[PDB]
Amino acid sequence: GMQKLTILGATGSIGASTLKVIEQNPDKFSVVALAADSNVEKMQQLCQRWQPEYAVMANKEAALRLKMALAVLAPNTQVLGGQEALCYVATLEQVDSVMAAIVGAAGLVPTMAAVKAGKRILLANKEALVMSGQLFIDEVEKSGAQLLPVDSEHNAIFQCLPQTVQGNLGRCDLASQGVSHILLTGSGGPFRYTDVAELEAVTPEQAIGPKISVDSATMMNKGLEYIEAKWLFNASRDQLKVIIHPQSVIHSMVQYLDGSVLAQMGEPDMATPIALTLSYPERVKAGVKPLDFTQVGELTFLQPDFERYPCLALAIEACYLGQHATTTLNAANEVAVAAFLARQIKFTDIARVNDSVLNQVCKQGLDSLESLLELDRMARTLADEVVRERA
Amino acid sequence: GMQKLTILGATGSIGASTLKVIEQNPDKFSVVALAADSNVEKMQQLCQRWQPEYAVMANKEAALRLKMALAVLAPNTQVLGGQEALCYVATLEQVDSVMAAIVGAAGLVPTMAAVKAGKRILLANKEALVMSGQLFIDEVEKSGAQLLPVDSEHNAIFQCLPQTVQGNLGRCDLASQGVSHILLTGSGGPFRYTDVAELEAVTPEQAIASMGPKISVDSATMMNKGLEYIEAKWLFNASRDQLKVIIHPQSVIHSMVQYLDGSVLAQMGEPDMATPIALTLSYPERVKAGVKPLDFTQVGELTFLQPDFERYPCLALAIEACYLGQHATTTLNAANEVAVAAFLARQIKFTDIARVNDSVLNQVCKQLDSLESLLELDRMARTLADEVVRERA
Ligand SMILES: [Cl-]
Ligand SMILES: [Mn+2]
Ligand SMILES: [Mn+2]
Repeated sequence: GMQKLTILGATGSIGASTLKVIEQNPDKFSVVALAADSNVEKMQQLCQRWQPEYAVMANKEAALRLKMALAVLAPNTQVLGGQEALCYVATLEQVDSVMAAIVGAAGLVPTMAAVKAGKRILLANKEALVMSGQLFIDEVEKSGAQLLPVDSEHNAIFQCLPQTVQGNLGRCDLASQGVSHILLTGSGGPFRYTDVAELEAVTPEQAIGPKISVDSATMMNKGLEYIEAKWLFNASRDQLKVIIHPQSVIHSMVQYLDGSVLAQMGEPDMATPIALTLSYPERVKAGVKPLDFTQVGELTFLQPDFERYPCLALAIEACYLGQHATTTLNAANEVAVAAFLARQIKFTDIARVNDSVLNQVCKQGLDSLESLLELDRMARTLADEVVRERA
Repeated sequence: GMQKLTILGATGSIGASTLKVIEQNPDKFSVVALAADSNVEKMQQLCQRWQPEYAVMANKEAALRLKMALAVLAPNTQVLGGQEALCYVATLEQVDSVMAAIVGAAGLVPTMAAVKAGKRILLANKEALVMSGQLFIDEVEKSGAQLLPVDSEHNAIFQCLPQTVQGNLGRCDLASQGVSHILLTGSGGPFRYTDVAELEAVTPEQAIASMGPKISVDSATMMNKGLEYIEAKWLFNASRDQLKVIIHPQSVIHSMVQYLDGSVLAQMGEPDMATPIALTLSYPERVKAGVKPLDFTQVGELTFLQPDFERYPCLALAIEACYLGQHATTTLNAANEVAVAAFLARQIKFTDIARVNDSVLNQVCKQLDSLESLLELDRMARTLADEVVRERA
């Protein structure tokens, strides 16, 4: 059949890679809706090329401007505005799959909407599982929704697991299918070989979107992918290890009971993982060239040092404490990173802020997206506080 | 359900690795029969530990000595002798799987016997597919036999393929399951980085640089990789577009599969045949194999090289022979046995191996198949090669 898609977050690189896969397979995929935040210029250009039934801007004022643009550029496209409209396109009867690529907290509610409607979820929003993993997994089970991870690392892990595990994310019994270890890999960031002593003097210039680059330098991003992997693959602390792989040719790996390791590799292009999320359990052309082993260079590996990457230790800790600790850590880390970029704090202060905040909250019925959002707020003020003190 | 095994070639390193997996999983696997050639001392020790229902020595005189040893040490083990008995244990009703690990041409007939009986075949004999691939695949299809490859590279490829392909070896439609190509890897041998000019003066000492002496020379010339190439074609039903060769000097990666969407899967591991063998026993599940997990802190750097035919002319011959059919692959293999022995005996230079293979291959190709016709061919080609070696001096 023809697979029908809503793309939430169409104007970013995930959206672009998704559309490149769709362009390469026009007989298999079709765009019913596109959605974005406030980038009208990019949206109108997309809507012109794709002439979707719906187009949504989260920002109601941006929706108005798009509506007036598309009167000329895509006159059969119904433009809509606001949070309720994102849920509307995410839950349409005709839609099979939702690329859930709206970043941040704003992505929670419409991603959750697609989940409750039992859609196939191409998950590219970090926050669904970092903040509210237990809740997502539970709602996924309740509605029959299929969860297909888009992030390079989780997608790689998915490909290296056996089929029975792939079809059972959230609830999987890894040990009974022969899996010993999931090996989550990352480059280690620009300070992979920098002496721990020199981390205090690191400037924003050296550490480097800008927030995400700092999360790469501290490996707090990896910690976040760790938290997500735990929920996606139902993994204990011992089933889930982190390996530094500086060249990022290998994207992650799975260690089996019989000694066998499976690794996924590829050119650095999100169209590969996204293609598999669209096409699973089949494969499609993604407009990505085959890997050129002529150009790959040497592949090396390092065990991560927690003195160098104290944020990664915090995430892993937080991970097995539960939604409250992960929601807190993430909140605190947004604030600490902004504070570092503003020159209010040193590079190595980021982790201290994260650690201070994490300790305070953990001293204390059912969780909800709202209760956790309030928590995110609580933890944000606490972090704002700590930053003034360390200065 | 308890899986019941016959092990053909139990006294070698494949047999040992297989038994190590079985020892680790005594609740899943059980040894019905053990078979070997003429090493009675090793067999009696194995039969004492394992108390199999049957034990077979290919050599009838070795069978007699074993029979008398086992009358007390393993009193419920029926000892048997000869080629017919290898087939008998390979075709028993109670047996689910046959480890086909008798090497050389002698392994053909009993391996084929297990195939015709529709057994699960844990294939560890190179010759079945190098000499007689068309015939094996056809017989596999005809009886419902499952092929599970034991060689490290083919096993790796198998693990990197999707399930529908894995369950359809011999007949698989790779392109319809999203496979663009199979990437067969190898170390490139000790002349990895050696100037083509210096290959003429290479000595047996240098060519051998743990594995036997013939196989090490086939690793130096990449003729082994050509042989694995031939086998892969038949196992995975791979066209000329779908099968590639990559040098990977460290051999941490064992082989890989390139998919349509750009994704590559690779299989890696410690160099221990219990890993591949374990999967052949346990498929589609996994079992402990008594192999340690790979340690990435200790793996070192992983690199890749491009092979060139000036350095590895044998590889070009094998690939050529591959798509010419059983006659050419049977001939090449025969000729290469002789040329390698001739090199080790200091009769010919290292670089003469390929010439011998090439001379012989040309002669035969100027002119319905059976294991016997192909065995006769193997002998024809052997005499032709014996001839060419005298002339190169
Ligand atoms: Cl499972
Ligand atoms: Mn990443
Ligand atoms: Mn091999």
